[PDB]
Amino acid sequence: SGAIYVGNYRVVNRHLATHNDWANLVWEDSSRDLLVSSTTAQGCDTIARCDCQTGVYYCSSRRKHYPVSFSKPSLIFVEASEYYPARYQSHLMLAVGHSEPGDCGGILRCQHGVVGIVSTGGNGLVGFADVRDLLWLDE
Ligand SMILES: NC(=O)[C@H]1CCC(=O)N([C@H]2CCCc3ccccc32)C1
Ligand SMILES: [Zn+2]
Repeated sequence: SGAIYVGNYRVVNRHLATHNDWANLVWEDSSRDLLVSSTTAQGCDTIARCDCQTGVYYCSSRRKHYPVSFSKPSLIFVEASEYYPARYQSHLMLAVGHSEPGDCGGILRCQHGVVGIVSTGGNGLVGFADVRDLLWLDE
């Protein structure tokens, strides 16, 4: 679990969005595993606007943060789960590190701010859904 709170927006993994997220829907993209909903209270998270390929993410299944080197956002094949059939997930970044299904939502940050959230994993890999291209989150 986990979310990004920026301005009047909440960013979550689409497969973990609640009834309240869907009732306050702003934008969603199944191919990216993202959903953004509106909030009443103001969020203070900062979104990175950069091309960093190193950062630190929070891993809830280890109660720890880990430093990572990650690939640029790209179209990556992801195996079927109870939430999606096997498909290409877009805007996904991979890195070597621990991740289990419950780790989805953990934030990846660089020195500029939030880069993305955990979305995939297994086999000693962790995949992050990028949010740096969503410029409208800042306005
Ligand atoms: N983006 C997706 O398609 C995810 C939907 C929910 C979900 O459980 N996953 C799984 C795939 C198998 C390994 C695994 C490890 C860590 C995190 C997530 C997963 C993928
Ligand atoms: Zn950065």
